[PDB]
Amino acid sequence: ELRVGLEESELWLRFKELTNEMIVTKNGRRMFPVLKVNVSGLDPNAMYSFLLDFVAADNHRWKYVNGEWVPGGKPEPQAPSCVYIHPDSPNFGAHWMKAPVSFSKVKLTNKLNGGGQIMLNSLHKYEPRIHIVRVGGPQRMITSHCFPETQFIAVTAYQNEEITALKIKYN
Ligand SMILES: CN(C(=O)[C@H]1CC1(C)C)c1cccnc1
Repeated sequence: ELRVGLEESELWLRFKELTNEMIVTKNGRRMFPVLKVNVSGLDPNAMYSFLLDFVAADNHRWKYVNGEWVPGGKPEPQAPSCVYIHPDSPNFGAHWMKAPVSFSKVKLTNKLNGGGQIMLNSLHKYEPRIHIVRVGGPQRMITSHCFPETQFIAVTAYQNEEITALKIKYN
């Protein structure tokens, strides 16, 4: 059975207990912490591409009101985010299983942009998700996995200084 684990869940959970925030910029900002995934149970010899996307966890706009995040009352449907291809893709199962798959080069933006960067809506909550796509073979297959521990709200600047302090402490 294909197994997907989050690396450094210890640390993600500290961020999650505070409500995590990720900066978005017009040019695109890399994530901290970085999503790193442990994968076992692939065919060492089969070909796979890793995809990362961000699910809108709810349909609301969030605001930091008197030291607390609180959702708006006017939900709107959220169009799905674009997919980021891990730059090691396509690659053999052995490649993906020899070390945690690290999405260190994805950039989060608030503006529709050339290529690479993934556009999110500021003040929406997101749940990172990967797709593992078996390619080249006769039988295409997709395995998907969400990471609730890695949920964050997209922000143009940090609101909760406890997040700011954790970000620096651990970078
Ligand atoms: C890098 N790459 C893939 O891994 C393809 C299997 C996909 C569809 C996810 C690719 C290459 C050119 C154009 N699109 C996607």
